Amino acid sequence: KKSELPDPFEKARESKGYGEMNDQDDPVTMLLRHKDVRKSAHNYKTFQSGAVPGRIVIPSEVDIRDTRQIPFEVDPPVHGVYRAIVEPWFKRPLQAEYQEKLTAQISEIVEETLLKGSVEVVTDFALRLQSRALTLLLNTPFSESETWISWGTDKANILYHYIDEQIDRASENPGDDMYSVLLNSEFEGRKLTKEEVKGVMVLTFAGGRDTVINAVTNSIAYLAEHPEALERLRKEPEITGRAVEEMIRYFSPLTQMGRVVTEDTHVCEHAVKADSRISLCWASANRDAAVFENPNEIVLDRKVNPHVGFGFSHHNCLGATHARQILKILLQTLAQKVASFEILDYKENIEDLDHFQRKVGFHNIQIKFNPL
Ligand code: HEM
Repeated sequence: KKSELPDPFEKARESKGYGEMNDQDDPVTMLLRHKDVRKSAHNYKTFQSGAVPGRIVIPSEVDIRDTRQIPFEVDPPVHGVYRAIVEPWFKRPLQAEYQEKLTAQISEIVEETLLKGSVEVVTDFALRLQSRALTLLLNTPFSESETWISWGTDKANILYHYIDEQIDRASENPGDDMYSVLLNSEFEGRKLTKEEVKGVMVLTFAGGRDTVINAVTNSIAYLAEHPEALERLRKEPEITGRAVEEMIRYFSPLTQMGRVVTEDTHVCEHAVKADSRISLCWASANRDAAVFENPNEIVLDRKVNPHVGFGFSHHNCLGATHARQILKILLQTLAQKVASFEILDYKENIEDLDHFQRKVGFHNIQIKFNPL
């Protein structure tokens, strides 16, 4: 019950196939069925991402930022060109050397947590692991993680100005870090501008922060209440890939994402007006009972798992590779070093989605790690 994430979208998904929420005078029609979420994600002409910066997020961020995120807020065919520039950078976590460093980080944090005995997972464990792992993706010095940890779980400008500062440092003194690589990369034969680099870099910091922190935290909670799962991962390491994907499905750490409707049409026989917003509710699609057997359970070795936790079609998650390695390594490290857990005290993080109230994880959760 404590590690459970209920599906608040069930009645509405099965009856009408959509829901509605209000957000800053820009109301949202939420798509809830797997089939419709896929068809709409693929149809960028009708449901566009290339809007006024901030608009496709929920809550909308139009009032807090001006800079267009890349490739997130760009439509094809231009989307594919920016995407081809950055995609090899994001595939780097497939390399053995990168995975060794990450194994060493995660091993270290698990061992130190075994000495403390009990920790607050969200801040003392998940935030530390996420920040340290991000130094590898960005290829910055390890110590930069302390800055990111200090930020914790006008306010956005702290991030935007820090990004501006690193872009400036890297233009003066080019090195090997992601900033430097982006400034030297080419879009149709010219170098990316600082504004474009900022577009990629703000997105990169923001898209992987809460999502990874929630996946890591939710995974430990789950393993704490399912000793049989913990033992299966110890004795059957081959299922770990599938367990990670199943955890992304069930937890769906990015609940939903907007699009802007460009023309009058219908979805589920419900009309949607041009210039309004829809949402692709990945978390509802990933519980659809026409698609997943036992959808409200974690089936640890599920082979058939067409989930949309990392999106679908054009904008599918670029951080997916990084995230998957974090989680495969975490699950295996816990299985080889921890015998059991106990959850001592917690407070839930509930997303206020108007008629729907969605547990996405925990604001805090104290957990005891007992050693093997
Ligand atoms: C469990 C972790 C994560 C989940 C569940 C997740 C989920 C998603 C989802 C659903 C999308 C699709 C958004 C859309 O359709 O508009 C997406 C896109 C994206 N994610 Fe993630 N994400 C995660 C981790 C990361 C991390 C760690 C990073 C970066 C370090 C990252 C960077 C991105 C980027 C750059 C895109 C945009 C791709 C494009 O526009 O072509 N994500 N993510």
